[PDB]
Amino acid sequence: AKMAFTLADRVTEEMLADKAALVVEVVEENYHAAPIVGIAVVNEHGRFFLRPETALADPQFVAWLGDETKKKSMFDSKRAAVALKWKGIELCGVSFDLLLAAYLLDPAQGVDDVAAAAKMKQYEAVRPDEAVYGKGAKRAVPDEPVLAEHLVRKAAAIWELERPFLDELRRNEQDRLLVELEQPLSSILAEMEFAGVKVDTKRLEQMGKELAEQLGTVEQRIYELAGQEFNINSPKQLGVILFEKLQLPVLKKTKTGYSTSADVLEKLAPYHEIVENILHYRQLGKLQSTYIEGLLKVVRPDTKKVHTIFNQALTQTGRLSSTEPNLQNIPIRLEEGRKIRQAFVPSESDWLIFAADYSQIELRVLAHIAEDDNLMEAFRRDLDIHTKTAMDIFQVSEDEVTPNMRRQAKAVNFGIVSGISDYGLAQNLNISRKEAAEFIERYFESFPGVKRYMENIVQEAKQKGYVTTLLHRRRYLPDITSRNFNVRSFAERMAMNTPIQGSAADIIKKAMIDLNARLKEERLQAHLLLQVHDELILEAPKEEMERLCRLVPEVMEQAVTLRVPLKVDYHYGSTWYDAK
DNA sequence: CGATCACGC
DNA sequence: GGCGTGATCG
Ligand SMILES: Cc1cn([C@H]2C[C@H](O)[C@@H](COP(=O)(O)OP(=O)(O)OP(=O)(O)O)O2)c(=O)[nH]c1=O
Ligand SMILES: OC[C@H]1O[C@@](CO)(O[C@H]2O[C@H](CO)[C@@H](O)[C@H](O)[C@H]2O)[C@@H](O)[C@@H]1O
Ligand SMILES: [Mg+2]
Repeated sequence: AKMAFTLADRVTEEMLADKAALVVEVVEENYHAAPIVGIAVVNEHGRFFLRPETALADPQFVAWLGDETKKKSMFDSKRAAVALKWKGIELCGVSFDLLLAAYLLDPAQGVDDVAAAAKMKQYEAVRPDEAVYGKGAKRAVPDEPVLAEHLVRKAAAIWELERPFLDELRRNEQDRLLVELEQPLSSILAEMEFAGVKVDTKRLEQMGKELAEQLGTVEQRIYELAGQEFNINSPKQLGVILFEKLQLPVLKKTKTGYSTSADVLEKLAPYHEIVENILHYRQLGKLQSTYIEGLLKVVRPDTKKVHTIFNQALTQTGRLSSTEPNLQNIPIRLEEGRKIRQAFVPSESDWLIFAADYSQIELRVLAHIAEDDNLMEAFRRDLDIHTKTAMDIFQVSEDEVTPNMRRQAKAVNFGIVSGISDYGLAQNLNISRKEAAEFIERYFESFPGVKRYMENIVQEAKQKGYVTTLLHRRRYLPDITSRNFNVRSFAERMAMNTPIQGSAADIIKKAMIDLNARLKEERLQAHLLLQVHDELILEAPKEEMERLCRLVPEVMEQAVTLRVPLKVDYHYGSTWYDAK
């Protein structure tokens, strides 16, 4: 069965043809500054394996990699591009990324290696990466003969699969989504990840010191009030202390026992002194374990930067995710956690952090897609949509919607369109099921086009087998025709939500591409650091801030044209905290 | 490795 | 209600 190839000792001219499938293998999951273990090239002239020490120290190979006119087809080009950047080598000319192609054709497939993508087209002449490298503790690069055969088979699969994938993308009207949106975005994400974000490590260490002390204090107080020691970090052990020893009322249950969630503890606070201590301990512990220790573990000691990886081929709706570290979930809502953001600083002296965010983008997207006259008029008047909803469902004037009311209208605005029930909304708003049913009815009376959207998009999903977003991303929903009610219900909620969340994802991706082009045209030093779903974070010289204040919102506001305006709020400052 | 919890959008 | 990461338990 073996596949024929040349195990080359030196780079030859026929390896540098103007179209090739290229594999630049990085086996460590986190590819930042990781080793490249081998290279395979498949082109019109044959199949080749190259040792990295050789190829990457060859001026002609290096020049070929960087020549935009020499076209390469790859799988996970970002991984290769970033690992090359760490070696001071530029990769250009990537015209097809099989990972991004498979992701667009069906995100549910969970494609995370060439073999899985190949399976989508009945191509099985390549092994899964896990079969070759093993997993976890057993993980390891095999001897050269086995490694080279594997890389060549992956390159040969990419070579064969480009056309069928591109054909199906075209049938799906996703060809531009790949070539004009996702692939250009991949390069931008590569730059952002490689740039990293600088952190004030001394500040983090200091916070960590103060957290460890307070943690020790609250822990003893807790054991003192409980009349005993227990593992506070065990919801089960906690439940026993709270509901069996101290006999606090059981306000909520989970599947396997008593709930001890923050919301429940908040309701129990009045009942006993131990409760406030538990919340405090949990708050401190989250900051310490997840954020302080997590960030300090991954900061690069030479530059003080952290380098996330944006997974561009994971979420079912077309969002990015962020890992190791996750820079999309740094605290902000509560001041204590928000202080962590003080430790995220500009990479150079006399630079500043600039943050821009798409105010209520999901509801603006809903207004556009549903063509609800009331929702559209509200955004055209630049009303605060949560206050306007508060006004409609509670039947009050603007002047009398309290902050608590706005927070509630938020819950209604987030929940209804995404398929919340009367039961769940009642839980959310701490009112009766019947009370919540009345608000939902009033909501649909106020926003009838939204009701019509929910009905129509579910009907369409049932008819076509999938739902789509503004720029033609798709999500298949086979469960929407399940004879099982609960299973089907989940699918109906996905049908209503995906087009909204996914269109918002399309828009910000396009804005990132538009933004980078404008920044380059203007020769600004400003560059992107992070995306957090509906916001973009940049750093730049202080001397560029006035230009950015006009440029960034304009670019983001103009990324797409909807039936209502896109609104962008922006702030800058000396740290991410201050960009508020 | 599923549950629970807590953080973001 | 939707989409994520990850700490921690058992
Ligand atoms: C906080 C929160 C956000 N989200 C999603 C939907 C939100 O529109 C999006 C952004 O969060 P928010 O910025 O809090 O929502 P918003 O922009 O609509 O309202 P506000 O003017 O008060 O900022 O995150 C939820 O789905 N559930 C939630 O509880
Ligand atoms: O390089 C990211 C890219 O690779 C995949 C697997 O093909 O994910 C791998 O890398 C991630 C980033 O380090 C890890 O979180 C993940 O566990 C690992 O499998 C794709 O999922 C991703 O798009
Ligand atoms: Mg907002």
